[PDB]
Amino acid sequence: SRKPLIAGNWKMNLNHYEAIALVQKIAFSLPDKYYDRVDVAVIPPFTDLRSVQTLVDGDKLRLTYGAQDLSPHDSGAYTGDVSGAFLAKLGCSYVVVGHSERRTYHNEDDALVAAKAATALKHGLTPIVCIGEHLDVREAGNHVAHNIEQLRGSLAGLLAEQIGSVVIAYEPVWAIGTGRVASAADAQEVCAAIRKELASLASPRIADTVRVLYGGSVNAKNVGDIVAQDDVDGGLVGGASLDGEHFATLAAIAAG
Amino acid sequence: SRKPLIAGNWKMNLNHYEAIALVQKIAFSLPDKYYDRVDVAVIPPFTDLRSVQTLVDGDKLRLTYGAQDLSPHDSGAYTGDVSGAFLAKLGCSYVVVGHSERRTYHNEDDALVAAKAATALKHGLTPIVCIGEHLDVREAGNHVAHNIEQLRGSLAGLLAEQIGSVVIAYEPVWAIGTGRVASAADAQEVCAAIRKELASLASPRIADTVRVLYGGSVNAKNVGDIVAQDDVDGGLVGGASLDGEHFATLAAIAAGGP
Repeated sequence: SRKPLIAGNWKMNLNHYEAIALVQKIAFSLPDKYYDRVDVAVIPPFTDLRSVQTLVDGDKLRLTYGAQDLSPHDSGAYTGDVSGAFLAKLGCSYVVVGHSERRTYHNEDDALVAAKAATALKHGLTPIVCIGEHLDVREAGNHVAHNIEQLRGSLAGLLAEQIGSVVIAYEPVWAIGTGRVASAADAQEVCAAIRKELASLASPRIADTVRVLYGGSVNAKNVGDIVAQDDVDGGLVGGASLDGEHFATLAAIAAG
Repeated sequence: SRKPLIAGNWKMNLNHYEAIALVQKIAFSLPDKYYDRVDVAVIPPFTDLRSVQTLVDGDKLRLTYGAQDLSPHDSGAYTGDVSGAFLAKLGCSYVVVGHSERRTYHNEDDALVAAKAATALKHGLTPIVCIGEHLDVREAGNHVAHNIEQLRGSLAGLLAEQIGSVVIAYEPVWAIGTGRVASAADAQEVCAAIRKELASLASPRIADTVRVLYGGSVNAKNVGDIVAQDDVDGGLVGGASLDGEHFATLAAIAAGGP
């Protein structure tokens, strides 16, 4: 069995003392008993990471955290870019790679996503590799094949044991920030296809350990149906992750 | 006149522990008397900013600091991107916009740089607006005009008074990794032309207040000649900024003359 994961992508929101207040809202809204049954992570902007690290470590919180991007390179002359080495030193558990907003606004293709995933693993981070098709692909009925091709491209170059160290997030683009959640059956169809492909790229044993998350308009009324699906292992939550009580509620539901 | 500015671009180097060590080494190494004659800033990775803030504020340091980029937007659904609002709350004084590495690796055009400069000013940050021509342009001898057009494009949308609140940095990209060397006279030629353009885009009075930095190779052996030039007001320093003693020496030279 796979332990569920609820990860909050804050996107470009919250300064460093707003970050501390949000983490404290989560940590005091969520009963300790739930952490044995669900992993819970916050994913703040880079500039909030020191503040969140020192709170989480200093108060021995059971919440974990991660970052929203990293460079494919370890160091050097890349003004503006953040290294996985810096994230690892700050105690990050996760890093998001290939979020649709980066693919779209920042010219990130599958090959760059794959390079970022490999660099994340080099630094002991768990990359959350995001894939998801556009509305027209969905309308053409070609969603499964498109996602499989994007998965293959975004994991290119990773060996089987490296695949075993990633998380996948299925982000239908039509569902991101739009209030249009995938039906639980829609989510299950793609996530089951993802795991089947992972079994080819790695092995059946390894694929059965990989957590595959849903993202796209997750809230308290839909999260239960979605995470109950056989091949869905949690959520990469956008807007709802900015409210500590709402986010804690999502985690409690996913814990079951 | 214009007070010299030595700004250290750390680029993608140094974790938060190394950041603290470096700031403390700079503070230890640079005698206090120098700050009256040169402004000194460090420009760390995003993830080091809080650490640097707490040292600068807690030790009452006279050095200032900034970031290496920012989003054109204030907030929202821009996974991975950093807001000028966050930088301001961290006490940043500066933010670099349009660095040649972002123009090359991240496709940043003059119009995007101009939008980033405007957003920096909206959040009370001083943008360091970077421009600079590549080898083919330098070889053609058209380099001054190319720089002036890039400057005009990278400041588009800013009013004359706003141009008084920016810093410009000239990067001789043609001399960065090509085997070519840019002289202090080469820096002066472009920086003088930059100031003349700022006078047209703003006014002569405003242009005379704007700090124009040299952003090519800056080290202890060449910094004095560079800052000695009439229209060069300091440096946006690369690798030497990672060594606290060397960086302190650069600042001391820029302060003390000739």
